[PDB]
Amino acid sequence: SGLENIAFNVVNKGSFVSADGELPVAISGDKVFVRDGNTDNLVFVNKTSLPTNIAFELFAKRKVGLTPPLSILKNLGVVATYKFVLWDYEAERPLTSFTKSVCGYTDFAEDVCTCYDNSIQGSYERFTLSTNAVLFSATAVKAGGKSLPAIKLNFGMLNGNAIATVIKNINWFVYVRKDGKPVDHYDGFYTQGRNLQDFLPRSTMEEDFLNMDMGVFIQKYGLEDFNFEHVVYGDVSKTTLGGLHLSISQVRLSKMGILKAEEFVAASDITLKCCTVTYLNDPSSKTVCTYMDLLLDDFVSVLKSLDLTVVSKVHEVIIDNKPWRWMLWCVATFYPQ
Amino acid sequence: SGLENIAFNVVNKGSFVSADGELPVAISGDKVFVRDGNTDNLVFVNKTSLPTNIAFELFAKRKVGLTPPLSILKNLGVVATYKFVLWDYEAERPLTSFTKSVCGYTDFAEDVCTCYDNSIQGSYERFTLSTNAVLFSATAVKAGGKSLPAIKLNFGMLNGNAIATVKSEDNIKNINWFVYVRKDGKPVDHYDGFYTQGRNLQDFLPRSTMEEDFLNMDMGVFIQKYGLEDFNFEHVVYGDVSKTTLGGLHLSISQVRLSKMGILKAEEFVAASDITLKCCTVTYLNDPSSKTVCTYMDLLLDDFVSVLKSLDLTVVSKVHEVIIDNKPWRWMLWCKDNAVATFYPQ
Amino acid sequence: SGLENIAFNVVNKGSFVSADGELPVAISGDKVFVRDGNTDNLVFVNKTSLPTNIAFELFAKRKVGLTPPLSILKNLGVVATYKFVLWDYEAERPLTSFTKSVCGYTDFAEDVCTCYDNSIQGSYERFTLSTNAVLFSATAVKAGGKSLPAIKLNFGMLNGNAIATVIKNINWFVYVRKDGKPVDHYDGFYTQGRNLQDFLPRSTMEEDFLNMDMGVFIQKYGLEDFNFEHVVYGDVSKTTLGGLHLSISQVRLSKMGILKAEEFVAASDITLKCCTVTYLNDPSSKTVCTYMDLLLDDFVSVLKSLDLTVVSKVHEVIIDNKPWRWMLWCKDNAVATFYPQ
Amino acid sequence: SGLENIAFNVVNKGSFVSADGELPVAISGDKVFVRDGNTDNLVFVNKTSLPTNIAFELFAKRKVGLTPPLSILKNLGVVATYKFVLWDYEAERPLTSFTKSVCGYTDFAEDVCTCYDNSIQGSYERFTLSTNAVLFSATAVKAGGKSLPAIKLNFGMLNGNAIATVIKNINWFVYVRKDGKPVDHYDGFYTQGRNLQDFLPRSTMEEDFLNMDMGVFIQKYGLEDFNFEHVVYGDVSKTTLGGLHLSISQVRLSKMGILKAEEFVAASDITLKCCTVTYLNDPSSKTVCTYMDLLLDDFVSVLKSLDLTVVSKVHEVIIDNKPWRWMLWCKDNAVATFYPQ
Amino acid sequence: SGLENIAFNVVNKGSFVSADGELPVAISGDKVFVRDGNTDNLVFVNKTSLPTNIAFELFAKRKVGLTPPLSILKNLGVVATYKFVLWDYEAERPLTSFTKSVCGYTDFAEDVCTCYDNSIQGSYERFTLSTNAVLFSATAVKAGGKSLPAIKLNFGMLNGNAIATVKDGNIKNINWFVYVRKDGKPVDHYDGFYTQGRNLQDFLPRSTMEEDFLNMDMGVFIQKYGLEDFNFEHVVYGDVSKTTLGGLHLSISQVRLSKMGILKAEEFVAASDITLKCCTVTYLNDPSSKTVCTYMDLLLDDFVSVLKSLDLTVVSKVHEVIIDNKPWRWMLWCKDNAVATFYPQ
Amino acid sequence: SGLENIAFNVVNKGSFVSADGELPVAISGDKVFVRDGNTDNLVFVNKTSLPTNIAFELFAKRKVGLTPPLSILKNLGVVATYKFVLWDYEAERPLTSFTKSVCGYTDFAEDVCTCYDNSIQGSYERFTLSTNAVLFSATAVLPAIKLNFGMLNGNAIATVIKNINWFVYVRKDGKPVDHDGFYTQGRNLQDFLPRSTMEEDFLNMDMGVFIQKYGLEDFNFEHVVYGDVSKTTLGGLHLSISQVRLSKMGILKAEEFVAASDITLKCCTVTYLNDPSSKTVCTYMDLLLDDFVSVLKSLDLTVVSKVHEVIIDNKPWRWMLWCKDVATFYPQ
Repeated sequence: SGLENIAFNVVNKGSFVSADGELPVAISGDKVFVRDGNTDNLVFVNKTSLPTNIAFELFAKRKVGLTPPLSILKNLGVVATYKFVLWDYEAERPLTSFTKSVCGYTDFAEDVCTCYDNSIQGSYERFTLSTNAVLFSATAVKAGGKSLPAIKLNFGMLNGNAIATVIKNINWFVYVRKDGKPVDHYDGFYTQGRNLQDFLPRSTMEEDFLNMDMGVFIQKYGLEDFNFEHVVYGDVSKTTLGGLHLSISQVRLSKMGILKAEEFVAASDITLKCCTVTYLNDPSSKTVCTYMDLLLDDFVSVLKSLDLTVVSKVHEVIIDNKPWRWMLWCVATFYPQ
Repeated sequence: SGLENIAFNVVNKGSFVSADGELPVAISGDKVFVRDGNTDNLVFVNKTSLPTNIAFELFAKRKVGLTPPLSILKNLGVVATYKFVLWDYEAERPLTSFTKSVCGYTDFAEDVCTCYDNSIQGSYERFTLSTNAVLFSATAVKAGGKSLPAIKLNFGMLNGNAIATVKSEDNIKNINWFVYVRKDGKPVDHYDGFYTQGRNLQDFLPRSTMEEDFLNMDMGVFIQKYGLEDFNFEHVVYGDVSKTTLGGLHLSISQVRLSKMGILKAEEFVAASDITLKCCTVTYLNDPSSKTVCTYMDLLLDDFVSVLKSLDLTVVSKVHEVIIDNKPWRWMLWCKDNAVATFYPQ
Repeated sequence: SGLENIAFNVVNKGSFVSADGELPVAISGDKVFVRDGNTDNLVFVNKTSLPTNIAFELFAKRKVGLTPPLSILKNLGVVATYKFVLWDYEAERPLTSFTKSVCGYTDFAEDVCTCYDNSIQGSYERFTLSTNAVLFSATAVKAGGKSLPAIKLNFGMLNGNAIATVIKNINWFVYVRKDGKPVDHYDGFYTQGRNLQDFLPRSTMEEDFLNMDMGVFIQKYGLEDFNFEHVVYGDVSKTTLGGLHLSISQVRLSKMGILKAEEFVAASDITLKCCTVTYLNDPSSKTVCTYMDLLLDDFVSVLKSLDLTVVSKVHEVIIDNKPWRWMLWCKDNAVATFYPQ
Repeated sequence: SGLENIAFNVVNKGSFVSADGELPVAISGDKVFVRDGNTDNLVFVNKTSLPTNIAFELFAKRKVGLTPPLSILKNLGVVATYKFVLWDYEAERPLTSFTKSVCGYTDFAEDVCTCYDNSIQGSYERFTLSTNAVLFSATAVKAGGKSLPAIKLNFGMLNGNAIATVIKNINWFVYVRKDGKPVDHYDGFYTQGRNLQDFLPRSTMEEDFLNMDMGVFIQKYGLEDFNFEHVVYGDVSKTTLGGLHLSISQVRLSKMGILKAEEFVAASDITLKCCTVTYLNDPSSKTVCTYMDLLLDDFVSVLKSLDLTVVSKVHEVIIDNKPWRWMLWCKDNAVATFYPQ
Repeated sequence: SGLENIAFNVVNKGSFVSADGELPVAISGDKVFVRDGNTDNLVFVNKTSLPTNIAFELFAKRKVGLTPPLSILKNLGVVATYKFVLWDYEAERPLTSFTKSVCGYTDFAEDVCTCYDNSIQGSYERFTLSTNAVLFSATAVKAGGKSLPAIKLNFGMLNGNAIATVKDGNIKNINWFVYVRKDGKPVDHYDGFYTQGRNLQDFLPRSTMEEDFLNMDMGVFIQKYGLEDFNFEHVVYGDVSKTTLGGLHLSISQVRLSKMGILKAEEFVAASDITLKCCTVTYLNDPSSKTVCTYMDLLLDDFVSVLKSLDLTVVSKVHEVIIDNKPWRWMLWCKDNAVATFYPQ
Repeated sequence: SGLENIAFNVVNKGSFVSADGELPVAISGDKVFVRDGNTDNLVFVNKTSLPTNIAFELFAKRKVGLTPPLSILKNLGVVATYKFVLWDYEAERPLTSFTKSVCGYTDFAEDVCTCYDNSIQGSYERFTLSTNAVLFSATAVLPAIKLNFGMLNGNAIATVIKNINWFVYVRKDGKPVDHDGFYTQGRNLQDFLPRSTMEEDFLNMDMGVFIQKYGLEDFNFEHVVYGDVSKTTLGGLHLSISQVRLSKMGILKAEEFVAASDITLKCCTVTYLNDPSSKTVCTYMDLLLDDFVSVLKSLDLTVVSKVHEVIIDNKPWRWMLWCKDVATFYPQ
């Protein structure tokens, strides 16, 4: 019911819970202070292009706890969100510049592609009545009796941290509507949204990839055909650095010594990452390294779709519901863009 | 209801009236924006050392309309105000950095000299029970029929502009303020001295007959009329452009009369409505002349003259102490021929 | 082709002419500097909530020279502008937060109500294909060689200044299209966009209003039944002012003495203005003073549309294509008070 | 003697030592630069609500090296500090907005509650003449001839880092005065001031709690009545984290997997801390997790003070010289749930 | 005591006099505050690209009172300035951004063209020994009894305000003398005309011709000074009759037009160091606009002098007239033994 | 050809490659945003005193990948650089306030000491034509500065099979030079790697074994280098590698007064948490351990008090010496 109120909620509850109360608030440049006793504590720092007080409010009104991965929602063309805001924790910014019934400043009028949270009363109804829109739910929408064509997710984010199923089940179901018309498209591959430091294997294959030597691993999974000498492992034997087009391959290399990734831009909503990687111990490096995080199993399966029977070609493979062009030689070198 | 409510009030009522409503607010740098439709408007720019949003709130909670002159309140040592802020429109800041029961951020717990508005409920009580305090009132505090001793003002400020009692000619208009002081759990027995009129160079209007004649009459006629021959206004007051360094220009009114006959520029080192003794660089273009440090105050010409007649002109050098805005001020006197050579402050 | 190109244009031409060249540009806080020789010159100071470099660019790409009044277009609900931006010189910002084919950062892909300039090639066509749009032109738009229905204006803005037809002819024609269809009805009056300092009278009445002793004016123009000595002229003999609901009333007063006016928000796109007014010489004030800048002629027109036999009537009068609630009080078959909001 | 002097001190000696010299200084926004040769170096970034140059000065004049823990002082009502500032290396600001004889801008004179350093000459004398004051010292104050009641601490901070007596002896004695009279006695427990990453055991019980399985440990210290598993150890078994109401329990948990804690507000002067804890390996979050850092020995001797014969209870426990409420749900001859707030 | 000391000087004496004292100072954004009692007063606002505390100091170290015109100094290639700064009061920035022995932050090592004030000890020595440099003086350098070649100005600025030599007795003499050194030796020749410092608002006539120009109906003026062969009703006086304005290439043209009605002029970049001004002019009462209007402040006498030196036969020619020690291109068109257009650039 | 062009390059290629095309750019305070779709991503945060947009430009035009150590180049008096920019990744500012043919705003007309890159055409020529100047090359050219180490994308790197070298040449007052000390390796506490088998031993070996093996018994390491937590005041830690070994045994915290990659003699406040001690000032260097030892054996045992001058990164440094006849060694 005001900035001071928002501050109170955040200082105490960590987010905006609608709780009643107020704290004195100072806005200096990109910083937000709240006065406690005789001194001011800095509760927020603005990383966005929005007015600080506003960016603060949006962050307070963010969806808290378990949340859907942002990368897909970005690709789906989402513009405004309804009665809530998705926070990109890496980028330290909201997923959108636009909002519906959240913040008087960011609130938006004209009809536009809009994301709906199914845990919010009356959202789903508004979804079906929308020409263009997206909806996500913890549970599969029933019409009628079994399921709807959807996007199924065994993973997601918890308080901004990459999370996934293990006995805990994490599930997301995404639905899409274009030009008045629902869609059955929905395929085939999705990024796991894991970072370098906190990376944990989500599969038994990934469990093995980090531990086993290249030979025993390759032999085990029958990857002998595909050449990992260059790609998917990476080679410091050369001054210019081979492979590392998977988030997971970098993780293995950082176990063998000091690996530094500096991304050009950083966001959790980006499907295809681009960084500059440097390996210190045997000093190779890659000025432009294009990578993305895939469940290794999902990646191998996309290798199965290939052949040694062409010299070169573009395969576009479908990830986060976009075409992504990968370039190939023969198997010798493989990589996106 | 907070910032967005304050914004609503200011945009609509011009100040904070405790009206109900909200406008979305943006804070960028020193600027306060309200969003009306598809565009943002600029309602405030921060001239203070406070957080932009706080300065804005303090400004909205400022006393509006008729207000007392700020200089006397400063000279009385007011640290904080109770349930109001006084805005210095010259300085574009509050009279104080501290408040009681106004803003959560600037509210101050510790015991200080506090100013009280007698127009506000509960103030007189807090004041008479206060060890050190100041109180101002638009009507005289009276123990029956007989007025308690006070600082008595026939002038004041209106929305940041200097006003005063006037006849209206072709019908009176009375501006009055009354100011009461408490030091060490006791009232003060008497108030004396002179008060500065708070006028500025552009908007200056004469508040007396003498001040009217000063701006109109040629120097001879004026001096002749008021019997001023011994004080030699020709230097001390009027100011002299004949030389390359300016004459006195020690009164606000001196600069006004001079700016009628040519181009006069005055740059103040610091500008505030609460400063009783002001300092500027003065420049007169038409007959180029300058004063790098020009110390002036705005005094009713009648009061300044009054002071002169209190002077012993037989003396060679003398340092006179003159009470203005309830403070002692130091003024240098040099005489010859039993007439004034120089009379200036500091 | 960039910030440096734009700076070159502004510093030289005073606007973006698409002319070729570059100057070194420094952005510090809300200030924009061009480096000339060994020193940096201050060019733009940013009064907007937009990024300092964007506000500069939009200011550079603003329509220069003669421009249409901003008030109406704001009321017509314009979200965006096509191949140009309109500058509000009072507000020191654009009329809109959005543009179409102007600036990459502010360019908006979706469907919103858009203002179109006819002088700009390609615009009229896009105007008629738009579901909701506005368009303005310096010349009438004819279908059958006979003019289309339009908002017709004898005045406007020149380089952020208020000018009028006066041998000098200034004309604007405004056309709206809402919900797939044009609009056949424009009724109302319009605000002249003048301000207190630069105010010039645009009629014979106005000239007379300013020069003539009131009551001679009251007589010659036959307003006796009207309250003007209160409702218009304004009354300084009381601690509270009254009247001053027209710009021109303040203008006549500022001539009589020292009149100060602080607007709560300043914009050239605002129809109904609000400010605190103060008069020093016979001290008087109005804390909330709502005012217009209507042609005095247009105001008198409204006064004669009134039923003076009433007690309290709230009239809705059309100004700048919007209804505006006005409170009338009558006494002895004369106006007691007439004011807005 | 001036901003440029202060910068000379900081760039060379790390703090303000009163050394003579000057360096050219640039204040841009929240940043402070010194010019060394042809380039500017960034000395300081301003995290405070204070003007950048003032925060830089206060940071320079901060008490350096061995310092008292800030939580007690904050809680004790401390307003101004006298001839020193205390820096909070977490919050990156001073313990106070006000000072006495330190910085001309922050220097404030009207009597208030003032903290005094005994290593600073003249202070004790000023402490005893103060109506409301606080004194701290590295050595006990005697009189007459024996001792004085005090808050005694075996731990402190060193250059913003948590340290305890461990062959090194670390001691602080804090004294208080209200209403012209000394403070009769001091009670309660004290937070250790440690943090999740830099945590070190201050006691043998703490060492064991970290290195031992439950029930080897619980058996050894005979805590069986108090139910530790759900109340302390922070079982991740469920979707909502349990336990984690002590720093040390969050430390033991971060050994077994990835534990994230986002604090709403960071300060080293804060007694009762509140964050959002996340555990990735077997996912669980406590959206609001209120915790303290208490010597585990001090926590247990709190538990033994409890009455386990009651069902619903609110216990008031004194920590850092303030009462704090904990809820005791204990059911039968044991503890069901014990948590603060 | 640096910043706090400088502040004490500005708040009290108006500039830095090397008085002793300290005031607590707060730098917030582009603003400089001093604490007086319980409140901060705002003493400075930074319009420069320099750090705020630095621009405050350079301003305090500005030359105060009577100062030389900054246009010539800029044109002469001045880069740094020795033991003083010159403040441009219009642009609210220094003339330089580089200093020699002024401010530790702004101070410069490498050899560059430097300006010297002759009232400052050590200055003339360094100037005569400089390979490139400029000197200015309130008094002529003379040897002996006879004055070396210089730039003689009877006008100048006073506290940022344009003043000039002026006259009931009443002579106030304003004089500046400028000396240049390029490539290890003096320049022997100074020619051309000089712009005054005047602005539209504070403008004052410096000659009888200018007084008459302002007070006289055109053609009474034109008759009196015999200007008929020149276009003055256009190309000087300026013409509100059409949509595009025209004329107004002199500061004094705008001034005269400014007293006949409402005239607005908005400069593209404002400075006191600029010889050739460029703005956008608008006349409200008879609506007219010159979108790009280039003009100068020239003694009307000096301009009339340029006109009479023109060849009135030739159809079109580019003229070069030297103003503020730089060549400026003026375009000429002659109709029949008379001016058609005469304009800068 | 502009800011929007630069942004395009940076977001895509990581630096300015001259590639064509543009992206929408927002400048707020010290932050630089590029608009991508419906959101603005934050590309750059300005740590310099330069205009935000300029600093961003200089960062983009920086030399990328393999670079020379800046310590030397600072000391040689380098003022402007020619058609390139050297970035200090620790200070997050460039090496100079000036440039020659790089950025229109930072570009400088007057003649000054100028560093040249020899992988840039027309450089060596302009270098030899220059009154005072500096040149660095990936290959030799003659008297030089031989460096088997350097920086890679802002990381301290060096030779081990991977060979990396740098050659530096100087001119002063219209003539070449003859140059000649040791050089700092530019490593940092966290990312430290031993570049010499001796250092490899220093970290991994207990003290006595180390001192006996390399025969350092005379001058006691247990004080001067290894560092000693015993006293309330730390002591030792005048080397980078000395702090790296201490951080192995517990919690070590250093706070530098000023952080730069171009700095030779480092300074900072050091603290050991596990067995508390602090050094308030602690000036220190990163020297190849072998090269520091070679300094010790140029020393006189027989003097009670001696002030030694040593050349590190082409600069004289005052080192303090007392002997037990061996006792105390440390700078400034």
